[PDB]
Amino acid sequence: MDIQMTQTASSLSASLGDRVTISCRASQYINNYLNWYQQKPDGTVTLLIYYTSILHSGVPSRFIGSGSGTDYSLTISNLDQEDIATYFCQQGYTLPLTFGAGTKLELKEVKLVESGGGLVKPGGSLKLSCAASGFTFSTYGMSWVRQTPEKRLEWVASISGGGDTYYTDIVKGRVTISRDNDRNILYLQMSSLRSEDTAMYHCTRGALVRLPHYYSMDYWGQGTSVTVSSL
Repeated sequence: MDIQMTQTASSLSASLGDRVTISCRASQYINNYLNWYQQKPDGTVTLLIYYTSILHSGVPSRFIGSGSGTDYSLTISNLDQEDIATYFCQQGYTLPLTFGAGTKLELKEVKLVESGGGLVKPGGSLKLSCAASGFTFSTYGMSWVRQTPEKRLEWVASISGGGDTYYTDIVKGRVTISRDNDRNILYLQMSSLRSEDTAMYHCTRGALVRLPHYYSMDYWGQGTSVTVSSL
């Protein structure tokens, strides 16, 4: 069964300079294959920590990731204005990749550009594009990740450099991930869209962490919006 990631708190209140720890629990063993992401108030998502404790480039040592088994934590010391954001944990141990619901913090070269979103009625269709630059697009795995209006992150699909495809169950047979390695574009053709497919759709780059199938999503595009409504 799917691994459920639980962030018990949805927001934590603190003062500048404080130390705060965000908890994240996995419903089963994930072999420390835990990633942390940061979403600024304007919606920008970046990779913060991967493999439980390894910092992404550009992330200061004020962020400490820790844990094992099913209990993991993100400790931020000397809280700064730039840390006011939402933090998501994500297991990369088995498919489907699953995210926690996020915990907000409140006070007391690589380019990815999405397009093709829009408004459709149920049963409609769209095709999303993701233009990549600043790296060798053909050697990297790529994914689509959507954020619902409830702010939940849901992995949609992944594609290897060679073209192998993987989907989350609820979109199988209704979306198709594909890539053009000459023009460096990632695609997602959507069909028979349902109201619950309404979300902001991000394309992400998969960086290999550990063989054979452990990846982090080290770079995120700004996203393109899909709205499916009967009105």
